[PDB]
Amino acid sequence: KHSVLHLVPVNITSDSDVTEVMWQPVLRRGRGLEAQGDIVRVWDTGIYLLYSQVLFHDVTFTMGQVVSREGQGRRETLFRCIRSAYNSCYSAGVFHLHQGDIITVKIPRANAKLSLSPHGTFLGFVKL
Amino acid sequence: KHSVLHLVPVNITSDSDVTEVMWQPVLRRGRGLEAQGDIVRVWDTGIYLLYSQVLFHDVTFTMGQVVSREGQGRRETLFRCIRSAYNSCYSAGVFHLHQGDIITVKIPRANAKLSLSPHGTFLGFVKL
Amino acid sequence: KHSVLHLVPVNITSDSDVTEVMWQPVLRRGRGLEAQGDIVRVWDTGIYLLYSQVLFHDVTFTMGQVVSREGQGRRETLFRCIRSAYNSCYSAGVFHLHQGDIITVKIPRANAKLSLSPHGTFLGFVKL
Ligand code: NI
Repeated sequence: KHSVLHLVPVNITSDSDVTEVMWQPVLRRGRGLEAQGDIVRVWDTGIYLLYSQVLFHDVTFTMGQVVSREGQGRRETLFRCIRSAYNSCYSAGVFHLHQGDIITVKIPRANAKLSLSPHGTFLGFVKL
Repeated sequence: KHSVLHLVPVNITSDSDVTEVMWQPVLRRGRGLEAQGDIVRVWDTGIYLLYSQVLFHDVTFTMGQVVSREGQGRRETLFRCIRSAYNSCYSAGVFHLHQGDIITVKIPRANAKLSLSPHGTFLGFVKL
Repeated sequence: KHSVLHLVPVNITSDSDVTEVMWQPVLRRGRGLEAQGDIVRVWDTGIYLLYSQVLFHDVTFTMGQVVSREGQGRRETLFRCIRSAYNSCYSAGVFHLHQGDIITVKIPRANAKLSLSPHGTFLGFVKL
């Protein structure tokens, strides 16, 4: 029976020129993944479907979300979503994640206006 | 072996200031879900991947789709898709659905111009 | 244990008024699917989740991706993604694929400017 994790915002954090989300579980089955604030640690090695929506509010020229992993201190962008007030940006893919990996959802602009609403912005996992 | 349901439009319905789709199955395996017109009833409790695309045609200021569930008469928005002629809006997530739940895909504007085409607009389920 | 395939660009091909991608595997488990250049052959009949992102660069009026299958020489559009410089377009669905089927990701404009970057443009499969 599939291990799953669906995360929703609690607050939006930002000197570093990026903006992140503190995540909180609303659905969790199995336990090879743990949200710890603005990241999600991977504890069980496997292949995962990973999906991310971000609902943007800014009037900025360009914005989007960047989903990455960092293993032995050397980061990789898994996927990203990009779009030129209110606008959601969805992307997802399937990826080999290892124990020790950290997963992030960053936005490369500082102080980005995003929806905290759980049906607008959310991150999720299905172990396959 | 995974239970799945992929639904495609048959017609577009609208006094209530919303617009809905009458859905029809093109792929179905297993049987804990049943489309009944503009809704999909849930009969088998479980965790489901749920995905929704809507191809919009309107020149309106803002539009998008709103995917919700109603159990004991108290609705919850699971996720939504939003964008500022021809434009598709995709979103998806994983959610705990219970038997008795009704699933809807509504658009909060009246008489919304949407594609009926099965490759533009579609709703789907994978029991996990 | 689920069979999966995640493909990323190697080059972008185009007299025919369309543009395609030559794909390359970065994740592969099981073996009922094979990328052969700009297509992916299906060898194991089954139900698959199929997802496609394309990151566009053009300043064109309209563009998007068209994911189709061809069995006995008679093509069907499974799904498509559409949007009116830098912009990603994501869609996905679940579909019954048969052995012998060819899967394509085409863009109906000639010489389309797309990102080759693996985190911007990508095609993927999960056998269910
Ligand atoms: Ni399974």
